[PDB]
Amino acid sequence: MKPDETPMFDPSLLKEVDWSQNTATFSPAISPTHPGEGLVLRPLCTADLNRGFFKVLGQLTETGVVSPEQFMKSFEHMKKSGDYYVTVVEDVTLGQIVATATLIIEHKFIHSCAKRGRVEDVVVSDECRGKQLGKLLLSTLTLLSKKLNCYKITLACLPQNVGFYKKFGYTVSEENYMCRRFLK
Amino acid sequence: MKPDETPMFDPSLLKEVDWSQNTATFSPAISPTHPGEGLVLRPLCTADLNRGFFKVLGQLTETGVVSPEQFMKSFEHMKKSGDYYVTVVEDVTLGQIVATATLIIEHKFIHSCAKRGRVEDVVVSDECRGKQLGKLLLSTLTLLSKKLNCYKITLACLPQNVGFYKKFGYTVSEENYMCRRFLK
Ligand SMILES: [Cl-]
Ligand SMILES: [Cl-]
Repeated sequence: MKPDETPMFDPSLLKEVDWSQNTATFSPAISPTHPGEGLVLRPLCTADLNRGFFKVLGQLTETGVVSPEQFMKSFEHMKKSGDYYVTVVEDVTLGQIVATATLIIEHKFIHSCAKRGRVEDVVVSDECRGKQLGKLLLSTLTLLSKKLNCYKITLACLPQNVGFYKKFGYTVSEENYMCRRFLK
Repeated sequence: MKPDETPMFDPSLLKEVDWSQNTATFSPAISPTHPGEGLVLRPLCTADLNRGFFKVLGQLTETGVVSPEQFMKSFEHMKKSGDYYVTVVEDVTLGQIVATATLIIEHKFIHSCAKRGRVEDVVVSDECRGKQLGKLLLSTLTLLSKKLNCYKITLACLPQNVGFYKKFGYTVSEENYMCRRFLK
């Protein structure tokens, strides 16, 4: 209908992550509960359409042209499933999104009907890169996936960024990542 | 409640795939509509619990111990989302599943709120490896993802199996596949 402040998921899930199990180094110490001065770590809401969500996302990959209807349809579907955790950092002093990252829960029949996590669409605004938000997002979502009882969590990255993800307990798999982009 | 014959998705979706766009070689010619004598290519149903679904799946990876309640809960969630296409081949002369493969539709905000495909949990029974079922499953699901308007489709595989997936238009990505299995 109209963009609003309704969160995609329960915001308490981020704060109730067992932060003692974080393995990334934070200087100064920040947490999901206290991400830094003037900042809030929270689920995406549809009103964020007008808070520079696509400006941040567009720094990572093309977002093309998006209508409010397109965005809200997509958001509502992600919300309904209960399996999408699109997470943002808002600078409340600006009223603008400065970082985002997504956790997706995928359901399986293998490993006794296991769940597995996927980390996607991670980007911190280029003007906001000294606030440790990338580490905060990855650690929080990785810990959240463990809280949600995932058997494993995976992601893809270019070689130069392997070192970053190793900080959260990820290792390079033996498996190759293969892709087909539909040109027709 | 009780295992039954209800399909996870509309079975016509597999048959209405544009089979002329297949790029894998089939000798003899088989299709989603006519997969081979005594065979049916169809969505998973809960009754397949008693048709060797986990026997086939267990050849790929550990399935551990699974209850009927666990299986049906997992199945019903996958069905409700509309984004899970767990597909099987049943030998109707035996009443047994002989192959399976999964297409998952993941929803994004990037690329004008795009959808992207994921191929997972592909396995053909070890006693049934001369019936071209692997190629049939991969081509059908790859074409189905295109029909469902996915921007791209991805999967992971070990190096020795790259050649197989190249038959359906997949190429090795520049990105590394990274993983964390939760030991705690
Ligand atoms: Cl898993
Ligand atoms: Cl995509």
